[PDB]
Amino acid sequence: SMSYTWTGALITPCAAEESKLPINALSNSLLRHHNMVYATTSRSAGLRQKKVTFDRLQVLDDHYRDVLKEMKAKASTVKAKLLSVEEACKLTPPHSAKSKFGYGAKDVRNLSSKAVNHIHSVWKDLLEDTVTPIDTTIMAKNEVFCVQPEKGGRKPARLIVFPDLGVRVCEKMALYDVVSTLPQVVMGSSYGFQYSPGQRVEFLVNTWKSKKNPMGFSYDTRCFDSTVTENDIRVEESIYQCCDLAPEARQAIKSLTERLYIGGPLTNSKGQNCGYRRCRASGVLTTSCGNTLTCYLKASAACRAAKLQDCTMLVNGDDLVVICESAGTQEDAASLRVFTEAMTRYSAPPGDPPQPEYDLELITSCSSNVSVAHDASGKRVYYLTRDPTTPLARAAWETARHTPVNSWLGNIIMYAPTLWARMILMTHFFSILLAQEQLEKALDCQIYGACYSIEPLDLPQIIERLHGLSAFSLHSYSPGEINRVASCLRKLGVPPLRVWRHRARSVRARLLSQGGRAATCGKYLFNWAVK
Ligand SMILES: O=C1c2cccc3c(NCCO)ccc(c23)C(=O)N1c1cccc(Br)c1
Ligand SMILES: [Mn+2]
Ligand SMILES: [Mn+2]
Repeated sequence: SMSYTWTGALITPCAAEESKLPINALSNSLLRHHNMVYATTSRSAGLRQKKVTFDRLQVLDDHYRDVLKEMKAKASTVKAKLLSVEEACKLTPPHSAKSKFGYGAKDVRNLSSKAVNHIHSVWKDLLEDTVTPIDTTIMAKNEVFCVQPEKGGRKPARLIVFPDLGVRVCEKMALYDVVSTLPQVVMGSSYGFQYSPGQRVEFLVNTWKSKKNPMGFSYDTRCFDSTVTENDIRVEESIYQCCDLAPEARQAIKSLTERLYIGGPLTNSKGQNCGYRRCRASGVLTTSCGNTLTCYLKASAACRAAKLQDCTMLVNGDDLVVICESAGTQEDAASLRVFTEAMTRYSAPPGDPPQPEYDLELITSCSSNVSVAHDASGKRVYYLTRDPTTPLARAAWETARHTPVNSWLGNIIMYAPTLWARMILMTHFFSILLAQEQLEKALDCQIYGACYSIEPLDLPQIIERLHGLSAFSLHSYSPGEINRVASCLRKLGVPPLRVWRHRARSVRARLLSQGGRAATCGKYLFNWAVK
């Protein structure tokens, strides 16, 4: 069960890769320790390969089997349909990698005969050949981070593995309707992707408050995708086949798991053979649903193994939160050790071992945590934050560069209630949109796995719908939260919060004087700045 087998061949780039922040005049006003902000490249690909390559041992027991039976019973109440070639094309992402067979994502979306003809041929092949492993390409991702001191520092580039565009569209034809419906039915309230930030918070908080003495922990699996075995991917297929599906859907799902999901060969961007995969591919339709199902399965079983009492789970990828009743500090510590023992048997050991927590604010998963502030009436309001280091580092990058993804705008939307998105991100970018003549100009923005064309002036209305009117009135943030933000600004050389407020006082006035919907932005987004 070796997760990967490699050959000499290198994981290679497809174009120029920048690894370092530039020196913009605008960038330095946000952030002045510019040697801390980097970007992964193929140069580090080999370090990542080393980490993600190991033999997997997996030993199942009745806890696993009992949970899996309960899951299949739930799956058996799901019905799902085939998408037609046309529906799958229309649901294809705008900016996904072009096909080797002469068409790209925009051709797919506009139902180009070239795309449609090819996808029909790929479908027929999936139905008629259930064995030939399907080609994939492997690439090192280009993501922006901030360096860490106390940790090792510089992370290697993540690896992505994906089949051709044509195959990706067939995946949607066979499984889009499954992957969109099945998870919620099987996992119910534990299925994290159903929640907006406020609803996730509402779930964790009501869950937390229902225990007499609450204890929670997060868990995150070391190299999760590599820990996923052929057993795991076959179990997944067996859950999908519990569904009520069309005959042709069944055939394509079985075929896709034999030819693609289970494993297959890996090829370079130059066309060379890099090796063989026997674990989860990170770039298939089924990655998110599969990781979530498999993490839930193993974690549910592992909670029974550790005898955790009145457990409640929340799962996104391999990102897991558990909230249960405390048995006491030494009891909880021992239980956690037994929880990760079971998980490790099931093949999924943790990056860092979990730690029991008695303060909900201190539980981090999906890079996020719950925290408290007060609304205009002084009432306690709970909301989702995260450490602002990465959002700021990518904000500094996107100030100095094009970027067809606007992570700053995604962060303002998702984290609109936070101290840091309000004082720093909203101020910095409205200042730049004010100086350039560009308040009316729509921007591309990737959030919750989709690409939106966002008018900056729509932000008041977006934030209100997503978070509610309170997002414009929060005050009296937690000492821990305030602390973390201030210490992150010092670490990165971004100006302290008192500077951001002055700049925002001026940003607010300039928006107000500009009159219409610009002034609406000034009122709502920056009401915090003016007494
Ligand atoms: O406006 C400030 C502010 C201005 C200047 C300095 C500080 C501040 N001092 C930084 C010490 O590290 C801490 C918190 C806030 C703050 C702080 O929480 N706020 C604030 C109050 C209400 C809403 C919002 Br958004 C921010
Ligand atoms: Mn992980
Ligand atoms: Mn994770």
